[PDB]
Amino acid sequence: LYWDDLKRKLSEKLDSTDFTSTIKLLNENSYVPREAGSQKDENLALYVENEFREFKLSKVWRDQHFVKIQVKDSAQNSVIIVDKNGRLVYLVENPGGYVAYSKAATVTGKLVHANFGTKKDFEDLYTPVNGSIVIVRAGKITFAEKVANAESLNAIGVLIYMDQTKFPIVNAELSFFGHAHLGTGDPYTPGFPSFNHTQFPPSRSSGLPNIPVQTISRAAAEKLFGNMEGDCPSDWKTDSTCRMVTSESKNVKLTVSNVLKEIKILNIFGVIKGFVEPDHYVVVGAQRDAWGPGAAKSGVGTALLLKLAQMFSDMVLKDGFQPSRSIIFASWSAGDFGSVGATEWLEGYLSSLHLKAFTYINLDKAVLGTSNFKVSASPLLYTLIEKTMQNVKHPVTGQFLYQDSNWASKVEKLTLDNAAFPFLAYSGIPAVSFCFCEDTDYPYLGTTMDTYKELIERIPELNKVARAAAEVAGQFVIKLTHDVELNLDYEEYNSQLLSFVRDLNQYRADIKEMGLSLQWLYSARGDFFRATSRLTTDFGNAEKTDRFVMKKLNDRVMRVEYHFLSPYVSPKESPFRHVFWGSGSHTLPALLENLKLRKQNNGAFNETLFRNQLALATWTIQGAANALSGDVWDIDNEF
Amino acid sequence: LYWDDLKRKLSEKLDSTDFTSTIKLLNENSYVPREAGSQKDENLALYVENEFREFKLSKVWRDQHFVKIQVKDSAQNSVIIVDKNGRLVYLVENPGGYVAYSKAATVTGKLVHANFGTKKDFEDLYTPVNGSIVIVRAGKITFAEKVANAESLNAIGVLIYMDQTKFPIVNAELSFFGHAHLGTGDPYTPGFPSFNHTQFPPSRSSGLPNIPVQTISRAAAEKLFGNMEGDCPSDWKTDSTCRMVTSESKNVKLTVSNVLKEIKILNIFGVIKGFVEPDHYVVVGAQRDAWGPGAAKSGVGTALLLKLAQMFSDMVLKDGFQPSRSIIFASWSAGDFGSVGATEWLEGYLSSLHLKAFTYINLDKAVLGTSNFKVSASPLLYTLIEKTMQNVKHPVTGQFLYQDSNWASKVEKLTLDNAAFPFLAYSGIPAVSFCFCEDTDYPYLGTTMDTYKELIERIPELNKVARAAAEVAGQFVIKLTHDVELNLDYEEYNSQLLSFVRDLNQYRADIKEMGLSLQWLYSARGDFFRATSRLTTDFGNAEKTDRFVMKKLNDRVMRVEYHFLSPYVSPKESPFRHVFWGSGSHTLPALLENLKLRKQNNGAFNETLFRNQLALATWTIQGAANALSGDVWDIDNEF
Repeated sequence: LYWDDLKRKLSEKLDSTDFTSTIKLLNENSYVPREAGSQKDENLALYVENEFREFKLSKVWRDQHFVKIQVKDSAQNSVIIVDKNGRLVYLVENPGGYVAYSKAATVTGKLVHANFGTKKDFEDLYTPVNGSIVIVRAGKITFAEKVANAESLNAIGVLIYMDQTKFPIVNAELSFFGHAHLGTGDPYTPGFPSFNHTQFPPSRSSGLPNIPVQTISRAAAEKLFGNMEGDCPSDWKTDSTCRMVTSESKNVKLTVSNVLKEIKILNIFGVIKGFVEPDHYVVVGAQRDAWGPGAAKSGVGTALLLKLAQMFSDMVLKDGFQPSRSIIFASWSAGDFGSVGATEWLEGYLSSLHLKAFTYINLDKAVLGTSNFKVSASPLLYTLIEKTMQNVKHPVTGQFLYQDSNWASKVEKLTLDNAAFPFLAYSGIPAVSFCFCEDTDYPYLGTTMDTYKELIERIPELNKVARAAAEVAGQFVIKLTHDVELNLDYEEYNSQLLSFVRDLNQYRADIKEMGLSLQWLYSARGDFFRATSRLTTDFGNAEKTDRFVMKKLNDRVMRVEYHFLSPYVSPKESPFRHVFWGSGSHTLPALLENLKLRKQNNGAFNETLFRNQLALATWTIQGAANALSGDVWDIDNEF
Repeated sequence: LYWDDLKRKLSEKLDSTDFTSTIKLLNENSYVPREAGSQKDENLALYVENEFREFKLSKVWRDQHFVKIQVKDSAQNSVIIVDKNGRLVYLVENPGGYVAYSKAATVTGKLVHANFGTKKDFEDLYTPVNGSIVIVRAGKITFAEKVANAESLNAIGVLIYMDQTKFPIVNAELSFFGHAHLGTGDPYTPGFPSFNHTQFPPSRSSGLPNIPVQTISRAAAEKLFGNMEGDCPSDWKTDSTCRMVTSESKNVKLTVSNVLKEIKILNIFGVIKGFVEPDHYVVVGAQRDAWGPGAAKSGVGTALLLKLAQMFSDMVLKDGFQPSRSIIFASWSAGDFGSVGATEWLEGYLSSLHLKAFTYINLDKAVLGTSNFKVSASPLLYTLIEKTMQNVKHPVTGQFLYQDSNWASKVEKLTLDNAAFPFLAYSGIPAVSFCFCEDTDYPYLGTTMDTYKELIERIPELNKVARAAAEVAGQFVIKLTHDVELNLDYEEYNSQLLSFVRDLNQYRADIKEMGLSLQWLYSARGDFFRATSRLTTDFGNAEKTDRFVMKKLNDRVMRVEYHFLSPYVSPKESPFRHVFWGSGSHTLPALLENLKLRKQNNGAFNETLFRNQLALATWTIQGAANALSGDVWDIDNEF
């Protein structure tokens, strides 16, 4: 069949599927407080597992794991205003939720209020946090980062609350759940999978806070500010009520008693064998666990995952759809703690997954509104996102998703808090991640309010919306399989690489003060350009009939993304090796970021570090070239 | 054509090729003191380059490199006996040769004599070297190691001499050239290629001595012993004359003044495109540089490389030989400094070479005698070495190389001083390395006596011998190409892996005192066994006609070797990642080696280190499995 056929079919199938029902079903008390590694969790897990079997799809299995999660200890966590003694005031609050992996301790002192988790940026404010508890709004960044910065400035204890402007929740007595891990997955098995607790049981601090972090209810926040002299700025796009510092007369004490708890995570798979490259998959994932009922955080996703798996299998058996490459749906777990489920899976194929999975889609938080349509992905999927947004019509507006007034669409970078991030920044798998987002992030998200009710009360046509999301997700899959040529934009990296070279030339002056020639970099960038030009050529000259010559090419394409992972840094030390989207000194952006400091004439610039950064970042790119072909044995022997 | 045909052809071609002539030609003053990066060097380089062109073989190019080599400074290096003041006797000697990368310094003190470069083992002798110069025989290990150990015991300065028993050289006034780098290639570009000196110019100590090392003439050794009280043991399979310690009355002073010198290494390639898998090569290398005339150290090799390249090209054009996979001959340079030439090439494809080169043969020191036939390689080439030694007849004895009385032949491990070692321990390419060796190593080897004359004066039928070497090398190539199935013994690793598990079970007691379950290891070992069993099956069921299904399999085979390189250690830190043949704490052998210390009840055993060693070494193997198939997504979801 041809695209139109698959497009048309997939549509009518989408035209007759009740997503709202399943989003509800995944709310019955049978599996509501489906916390990570809970019974409910395990319940839905087996539900999905069976549904897959019922869907009559090919092989479907389970993925067991024992990771250390953190939970609220029998002892109550609390915030209390008190002086250099005598715990005055009422018990401000015994928080209902908590920030996982938070430092298990209790301390007291001054209480500064650094708008939006310091943002690392916001820390450049008047009042110093040098040895004092800090308050921050849940927003621009992740708790992990909020805390991280707080501690980088020598603070202690951090409280996170949902202000009224940012979080228009009627109830101010509401509490939410936190993370706090500056990473992805179990914080004790970095790069390599976990075992038992009995075996390999380190405690923590392996990229974990070391500073108590507690989520606080707006109501509680109110009271805190009540005992603060300072006055909240207008710079902060907020609204009245908050202060900046507690009234000298007295301070506050934070006491968090949480405990680690080894749980058994259960990832559930299920594939749809392909017909020509049966061993090249398209991983389609969806977080299945959640703190509250997480109808949004986890419902819609798993909802789509199921309904989406139900369709393709059907299309394959009844409609004649013959995916040239297999599809593999996966419902991760323990996701509220850093994709711990999906990550430790990846941790499992540390150097071969890219030889298997060529693209990772992600349905998490797919439906949260009806205004915008944010999209984050690897440039390799840029043209797919584009051409697809040109085929899918908004659920509310009768118009197409793609803004016809541009030629350059907006694509966002993947964040530390997205199951897709690990797939791309750690496993080297290109990954997309769409969202029918809103200018303001869903409020009930990390709280017990993520009910199917308050959701649909806030998004009436949730069915049509989810449908659209399930459509863009569907086309991605049909597209990434329908044809014999693996369609990934390995070109977009030429651009991505040139942009780097450019931004780097803005320091050609600094580069000159230092003996650096910066010539080897251009060579790589070029030695790589040719590589892509050949591939881009060989394809054209090859026939979509020589299963052999095509396979040899698609494999090269399939190498592109992975090979941009610094082969000079250990996963055990710095898991996000991707020079472009990773995190670490190996990061390409990190290079410039250090060089920028050169001008500051201070010591902030580590020259020896740069020297290497450049040196390796060069060979990384170079290698990416020699690996992406050049007909092997690249013969630019001159230079 | 069929094997017999190729075997028969290759033979008559070998029957009519004068190897002795070329071994001589590569001795004319046109290129005699062909030191690394010298003019002569560059002369022969262009000779080979052109010869290849003349051979009418396909593409042939050059490989430029700028590495830092160490040379003898204008100031004379010397050893002199002197009391707690001034030289009483005489300046023992002003050594004619030197040990490269040796610490540039000068010190004096006591002089102990630890037979055979301490061997690391021999250091467990009576007299302590705690702060004193040491003497050692050139033998069982490499200078690098000899020195390394000396310094690990806090010694200073090391003298290396060629005793009479081990080195039956008539002349005792003879001096030889050394190495001293505990690694491979330029000691400042570990894992990543080098540049200019102007750019990236660190000094050293990046895996280098830090202790002066000087080669000494037997004559000089005589004199040293002359001023020593101690008496040489019989344990030392040596002969009279040497002492153990200098006569208390006085000590010795070592002064080495060497300087670094950036040179331009020139690797010369040349391939023979294949007909079905044109992009899968069989790298055939041969060191081209040498200190002295190195007729043995470098002559025979390059001699073979050329003559051997001359044949296959001919066979392809005239005889109809259609190698299914391309062959690529390479004459490295700067090899006397740790394969600096070949290594920095590999350094260049840090994560893709294995996708290209599937086996590395090495012709260095191929002919050194006519008694034995030592052979070192990766178990993956075990059956090839075997079946071939069953086809090649000894040059002297009319009988076949293979000892018909056994079913298990002897294969040696690759040493830090063999260009083949890096290919296997760093790039993950299986590599063989034969030698028509002798019970005693060639004496003139590292000295100005490595002439084509003294060679042929010591090996009369050098032609026939070289021919044989050229034959086993030839068959390896024909064999690794002739057929469509990539013939590598990926099974032999099951054994190699079981042997580990076995040796490890001898400590099940220790493993028990520690909470360790050691169960995950067996799973890996097994999860891998199946992997091979499928591959070993899929092959049989596939037809040597489906270029596609075969290519998909051969590629899996081609992954086997590489995937045993710890993906948890950085090449920049520990270049030899191969868990089996590498060097480092990631090494499988290194694991047991630490565990053995457990019983010693002392602190010598680092428990935290072990815990990880095992933990990772497990996932390394595990991964090797998940990468070698299991039909992808290995479904041993239970456990």
